[PDB]
Amino acid sequence: VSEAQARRAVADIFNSTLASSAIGAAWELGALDELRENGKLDVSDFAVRHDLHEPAVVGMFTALASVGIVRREGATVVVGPYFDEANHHRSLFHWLNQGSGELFRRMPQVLPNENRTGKFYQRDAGAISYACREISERYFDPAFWAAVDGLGYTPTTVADLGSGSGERLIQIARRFPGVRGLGVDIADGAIAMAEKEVAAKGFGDQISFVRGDARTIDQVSARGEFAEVDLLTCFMMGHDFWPRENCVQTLRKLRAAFPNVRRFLLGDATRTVGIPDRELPVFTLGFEFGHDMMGVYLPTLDEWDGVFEEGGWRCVKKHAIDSLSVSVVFELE
Amino acid sequence: TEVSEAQARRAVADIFNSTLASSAIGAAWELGALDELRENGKLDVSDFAVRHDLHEPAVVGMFTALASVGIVRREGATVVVGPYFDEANHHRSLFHWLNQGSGELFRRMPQVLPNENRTGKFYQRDAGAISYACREISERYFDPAFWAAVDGLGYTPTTVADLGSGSGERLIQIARRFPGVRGLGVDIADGAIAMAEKEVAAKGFGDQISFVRGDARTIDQVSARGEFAEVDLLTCFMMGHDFWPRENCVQTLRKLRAAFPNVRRFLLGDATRTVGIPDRELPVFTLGFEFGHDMMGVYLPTLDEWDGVFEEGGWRCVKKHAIDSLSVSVVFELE
Ligand SMILES: Nc1ncnc2c1ncn2[C@@H]1O[C@H](CSCC[C@H](N)C(=O)O)[C@@H](O)[C@H]1O
Ligand SMILES: Nc1ncnc2c1ncn2[C@@H]1O[C@H](CSCC[C@H](N)C(=O)O)[C@@H](O)[C@H]1O
Ligand SMILES: C[C@@H](C(=O)C(=O)O)c1ccccc1
Ligand SMILES: C[C@@H](C(=O)C(=O)O)c1ccccc1
Ligand SMILES: O=C(O)[C@H](O)Cc1ccccc1
Ligand SMILES: O=C(O)[C@H](O)Cc1ccccc1
Ligand SMILES: [Ca+2]
Ligand SMILES: [Ca+2]
Ligand SMILES: [Ca+2]
Ligand SMILES: [Ca+2]
Ligand SMILES: [Ca+2]
Ligand SMILES: [Fe+3]
Ligand SMILES: [Fe+3]
Repeated sequence: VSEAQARRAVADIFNSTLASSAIGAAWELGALDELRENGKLDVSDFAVRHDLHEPAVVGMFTALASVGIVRREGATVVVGPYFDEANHHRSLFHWLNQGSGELFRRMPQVLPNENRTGKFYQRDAGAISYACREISERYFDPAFWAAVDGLGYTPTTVADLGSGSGERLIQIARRFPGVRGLGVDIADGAIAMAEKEVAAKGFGDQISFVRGDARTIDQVSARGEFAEVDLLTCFMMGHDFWPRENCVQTLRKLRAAFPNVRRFLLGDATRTVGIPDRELPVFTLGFEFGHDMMGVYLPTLDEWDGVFEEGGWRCVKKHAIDSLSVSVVFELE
Repeated sequence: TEVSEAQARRAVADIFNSTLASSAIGAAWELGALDELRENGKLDVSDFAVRHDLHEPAVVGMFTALASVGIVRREGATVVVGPYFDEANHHRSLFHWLNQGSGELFRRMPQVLPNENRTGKFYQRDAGAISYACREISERYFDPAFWAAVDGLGYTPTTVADLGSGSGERLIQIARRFPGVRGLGVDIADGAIAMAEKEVAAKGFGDQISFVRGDARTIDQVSARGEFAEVDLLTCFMMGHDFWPRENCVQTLRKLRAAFPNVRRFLLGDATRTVGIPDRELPVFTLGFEFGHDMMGVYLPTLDEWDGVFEEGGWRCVKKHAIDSLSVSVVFELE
């Protein structure tokens, strides 16, 4: 209410922007892990160990300090009041900023209808793939590995739709050493990352990747390899199949393109309903706003339940995900 | 713990949403939303989206982002001003500068910090966007101090040079107040030059004002040397820090002195590096200004550092003006 209160709050919003960006960068540059492990670090030492521009490192930590993630004491950076929560959700900040920053930055050019043709926004596919690797482990894994443990069979060939970093295929190969893996992704930067990772991790002879549009799966260049697939996975792009009639038809095409698939594991975030503006939790606003900016439909959880049957699949189990807006894993059959 | 974990949970959610609101402040400024709201206190969302032909779902998101931190409130079909509207709107150009102008620098922090990457063109910002924001930053924060100094020149300028001319608006405004004055803007960015050419055309000053892409740090290789001898007022707003470190600044200032022999008054306005502000009491702008320039490798002097440079640079400081609410910003009157 007061003029002093408004001044602080606006300063906080301004500083939050820099802290937000610094969260994913601090994660990526290794500082969050060190803070988590030791509770404190020495800025100069850190900058020297990691060969970083020290004046910028000071600002990074200052940014974090400005909103209570961290607390500076002389030459020392110490864990702050909000560190565990921020560190828990760090990959969502990375997704927001390092991954998706160019979308949100260009709001004034992306909103006007006359600009909304062809490629009217840009994001960093590799940075998204990187963040999503942790989003997956942090939020979706317990459900994913529960679904994998409940398969009732040992997969031999697995296909992953919107494969990103390729980590899901690697993980399935670590679990089922005989398995062959095929990832489909529409993004060059994703394919590039994934091929690097399977090479580096020793899986190049077991896992391959094709650039293609899972929405039009029957057009994809790897047609002949789909007949041997007996496990299908799709995480964090289901909403891209929408709106509803498109999703139904894509699901029918997947059923037919993948005739030997027994189980199809599908994980995604969904659109929320009725959350107060002042009570929006982490991620939700960015997820929803980002996709509305991109002109991409986001179904609610309710809308998903309705499409599987017409899509030619039976939903056998459904898992709630903790604290990633409203997210879900479906086990389909 | 229970109500404490709830607190940390809402704090971190507020940081995330603030990122979105922050970007929306500049965007809503640019799209005309902030000005409508200041003028009427209220607007109809669908009617706004139609009048400006904007994608309505995205418009709703934009206003949702601003409401999520208290800048506006959504009621039915309507958006109204929130508790923090006046303050955020007051500083709207600073948010635009942070996001629309400089967002690409801050986004690439994990690639900018490593020393191995810090050569050549290791970051990118939006010069045009910066020029646009700076036009309001000048008018809203620097103008009172600027026009007081212009008032006190003791003369009518005949040719003015503006170092880091950006949008061209200072030169335009001096030309409004001093009819038939001549003007020359130097800027190192074509995005500023482009905006400035467009603005002087449109306001019918192409007659009297010209622009050249050059580096004011090395004024003798600025290739509009022909006009310099005639210049009798020098101005330089929001780029003095670029002259540093100290040795470079001393040399540039001396060069300015000799490059512009007929200059009487040199009005120098800039933000400076602060010292000792506690991390949780940083006012708006300060952190972005300092962190940004540290990321770019650009020296930021304190107010004292400037005070100690002028005599060696060939200049006498005769008057200093404090600026309200732009970190620690100042205008020096030099002679
Ligand atoms: N129509 C489409 N066809 C194929 N891939 C798509 C697609 N739309 C989006 N994608 C990809 O889906 C990915 C979403 S991010 C999820 C990455 C990965 N599944 C993981 O769980 O970590 C991105 O890499 C994006 O490029
Ligand atoms: N070495 C250099 N030489 C010339 N211009 C420079 C420069 N370094 C930065 N600039 C310019 O200085 C400007 C600072 S922004 C301020 C613009 C304008 N003076 C105003 O009052 O609104 C930018 O347009 C930037 O491109
Ligand atoms: C990858 C991201 C997403 O949909 C996008 O970047 O377009 C996403 C999906 C689901 C949960 C978290 C992030
Ligand atoms: C334009 C900006 C700046 O230095 C920059 O973008 O590099 C600035 C300088 C001084 C006051 C406000 C903004
Ligand atoms: O309707 C649902 O909730 C999901 O589509 C999957 C499911 C359906 C029935 C029983 C269990 C799971
Ligand atoms: O030294 C200073 O503080 C200013 O740089 C200029 C100034 C000097 C003396 C009297 C007034 C102004
Ligand atoms: Ca990008
Ligand atoms: Ca096996
Ligand atoms: Ca295709
Ligand atoms: Ca109304
Ligand atoms: Ca002093
Ligand atoms: Fe998406
Ligand atoms: Fe600068």
